[PDB]
Amino acid sequence: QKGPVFLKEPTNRIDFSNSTGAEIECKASGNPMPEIIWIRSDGTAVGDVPGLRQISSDGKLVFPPFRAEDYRQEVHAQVYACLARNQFGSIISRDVHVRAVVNQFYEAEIMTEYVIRGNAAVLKCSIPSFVADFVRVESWIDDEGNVLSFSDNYDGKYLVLPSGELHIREVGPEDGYKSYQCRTKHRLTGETRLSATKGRLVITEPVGSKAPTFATASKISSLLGSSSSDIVLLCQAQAFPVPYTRWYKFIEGTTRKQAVVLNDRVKQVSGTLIIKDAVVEDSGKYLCVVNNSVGGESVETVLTVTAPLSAKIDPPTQTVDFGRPAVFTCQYTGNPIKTVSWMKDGKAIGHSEPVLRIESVKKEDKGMYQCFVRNDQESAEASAELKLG
Amino acid sequence: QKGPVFLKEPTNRIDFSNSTGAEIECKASGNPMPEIIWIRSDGTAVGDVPGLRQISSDGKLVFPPFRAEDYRQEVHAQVYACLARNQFGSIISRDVHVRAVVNQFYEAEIMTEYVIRGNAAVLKCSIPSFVADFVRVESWIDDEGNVLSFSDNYDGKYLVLPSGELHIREVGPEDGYKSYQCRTKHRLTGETRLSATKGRLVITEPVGSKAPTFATASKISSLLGSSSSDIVLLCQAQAFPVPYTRWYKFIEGTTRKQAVVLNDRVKQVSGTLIIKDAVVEDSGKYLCVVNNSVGGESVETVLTVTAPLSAKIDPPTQTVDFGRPAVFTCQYTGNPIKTVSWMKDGKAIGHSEPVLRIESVKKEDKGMYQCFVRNDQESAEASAELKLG
Ligand SMILES: *[C@@H]1O[C@H](CO)[C@@H](O[C@@H]2O[C@H](CO)[C@@H](O)[C@H](O)[C@H]2NC(C)=O)[C@H](O)[C@H]1NC(C)=O
Ligand SMILES: *[C@@H]1O[C@H](CO)[C@@H](O)[C@H](O)[C@H]1NC(C)=O
Ligand SMILES: *[C@@H]1O[C@H](CO)[C@@H](O)[C@H](O)[C@H]1NC(C)=O
Ligand SMILES: [Cl-]
Repeated sequence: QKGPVFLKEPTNRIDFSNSTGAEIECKASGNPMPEIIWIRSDGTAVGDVPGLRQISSDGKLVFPPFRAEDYRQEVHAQVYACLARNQFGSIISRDVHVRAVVNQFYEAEIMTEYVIRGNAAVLKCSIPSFVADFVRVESWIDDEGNVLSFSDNYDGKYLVLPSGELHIREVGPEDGYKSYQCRTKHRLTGETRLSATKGRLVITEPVGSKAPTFATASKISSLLGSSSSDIVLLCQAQAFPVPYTRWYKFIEGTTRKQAVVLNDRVKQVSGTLIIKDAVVEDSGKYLCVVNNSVGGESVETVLTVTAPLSAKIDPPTQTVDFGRPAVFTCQYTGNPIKTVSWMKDGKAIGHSEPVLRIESVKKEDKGMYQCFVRNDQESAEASAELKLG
Repeated sequence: QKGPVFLKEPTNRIDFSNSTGAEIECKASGNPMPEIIWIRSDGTAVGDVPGLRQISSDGKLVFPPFRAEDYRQEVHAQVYACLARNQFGSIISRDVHVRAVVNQFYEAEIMTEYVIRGNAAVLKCSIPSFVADFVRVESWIDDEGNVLSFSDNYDGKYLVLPSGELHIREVGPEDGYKSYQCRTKHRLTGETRLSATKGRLVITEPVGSKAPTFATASKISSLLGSSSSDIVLLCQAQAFPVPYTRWYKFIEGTTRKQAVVLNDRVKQVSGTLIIKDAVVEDSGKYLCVVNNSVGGESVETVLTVTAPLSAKIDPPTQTVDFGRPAVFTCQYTGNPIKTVSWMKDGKAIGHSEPVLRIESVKKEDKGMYQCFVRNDQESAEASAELKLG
């Protein structure tokens, strides 16, 4: 009656501690009921590995908890996929990146910040890059035990920025007597840690006027953020007299720009711009302009706001006579889209355009067709069926 | 007999400690000998300020040492210039940016670096931005008292990069037992200090293979350098297995690129590119490509190489009969060049062109002529004389 279609596909990322294990499942419907087969990205069948990988009676793929000694790259750091098939044909799921994570040595560090009186301070909880996908800032704590937490109230002396930095407005001599530690949390184990080093501010009292200067000399950077997150664009400059900061956004591919419009969603916290509930349209090149009496400096930031990938094929099914063409159009959403690719019954077609054309249909052209859209973080698939007239 | 010409102008920038003070001189030849006045940016006359600004004995401008309480912007943060004149005419020198810098306390710090075994490590002496113009790396020293200095020998385990970072090739577990400090020099006070924190490397041994990853997620940066310096382009990537690194330069205004040609001048140290004895032509957009068996990653760096401004006029002196044409050619070198302007006996002309033509000389056109070339940071002048026949 109908070829297979996925109901439930496992997600793109399956991250887990060796102490927890994981399970992934795949569901597909069709008539007859499709068979469910676990494969690797290269199409090869996956079987059990005693103690480490198990295909269950109901077709789940299970990774039991395991000793670090028993870690195996080809099991625990591996792209899998689910294959569903019946007599009409086969479809393969989006990529499933299985990543088991063992404990690692890490120590967070807080560089000392020198900050001119009246200017904003930004303390950073430096987390080693090789644990940073899992270990993130949970909160900050001052030397008295006051806890500073993520908050939607941006109008206070203190703000833990969504990106984890501690922002301190309008620093005064009293702010240099306080010290701060950052509490980090491992999202796979739940383990929290408080940085051993006490983060310090030194508050300077310059006598000469100082034109604005940024923390670093580079005048351009790129930033990636995801849709529906609160994206932080820093602008770490200082000056005496205290500077004013204004943000602009360039019209794509031009030398002209518009002042950013601050409102309930797009906020400025001293020099820092926070784009709340981000959407793909917030993408673009931003300009932070900092001026005082003595001069001005400007820095650019290229923001890319990503969105979850998805795809569909127009039409879901078509019945085409012999000798006549079959055409499939991959309709996709999300951002970025790096590649589009096509499959027929679980095997690649050498086509990377969004419209797949089969010029003259034959008997062996029938079956299941798929387009896959991919970027660095994500993949999505759509399936369609070709019947014979 | 002849109009004034500068034998000696002071440098575009005159930075000094309040403890040191400073003195600047102008010398000019001429017959009769030219008098030498000091003027302010706006061409106005500069007079003595007791204990802060004096014309001392032989006519140079003197800023004695002073206490922070005595600081005054009108004296200590000011563009000056030299005005030399006699019977035949007047010339004005290049801008002299005088900046007195009242001493401040500072410390440098070194972040601890996590490095995959076999990869290159780069330790950074982090100098606060408010003193970065005056404080740079002098040397590094380890826990055993071994000292590492700048060297033209790029081939050892260790290299202090020209930009001050400590580079360590091919790190192994042994390298994790050492700790490092940087010694910095303040060029205004002459002071040297050891860093407030020690740097160390944590050598990691990944459980599986790891595609190349960079120190930060930013895909682009900018870098400013000066002609004749050794310019360092970092490419701080790690991978497992240890990756290989290739450098390219984009063809200006295109998507296309060419591999960097390594020779006696342009060198590669592991992943790091060093362009020695830089020239303006080295400017452009560079691409660092990092690969290993599991993947590849790339990052862009926009380099600008400046060149010092200078100017000369052709001819230095010319005697012209009445009603005949007088021509001056302003030859100049440097990068960038934002403005070209002309001056006559210390007064601006409405001429923006490098060639000044006078096609029917009067009595009044006699005197001294100057062309000025400027950018946002720098200026240069040249003088010529017009005598009548
Ligand atoms: C230059 O200015 C600094 C102040 O910014 C002076 O240095 C301070 O001198 C006091 C003594 O009055 C010491 O207690 C401080 O430790 C010094 N501070 C620093 C940062 O060095 C210095 O005396 C001034 N120079 C002159 C000639 O007055
Ligand atoms: C502010 O700084 C910019 C440089 O980023 C400069 O172009 C502009 O002139 C400055 N504003 C004023 C009023 O000087
Ligand atoms: C190196 O990685 C880049 C991506 O940064 C990729 O374009 C290129 O194909 C890779 N080179 C090789 C030889 O694999
Ligand atoms: Cl296996």
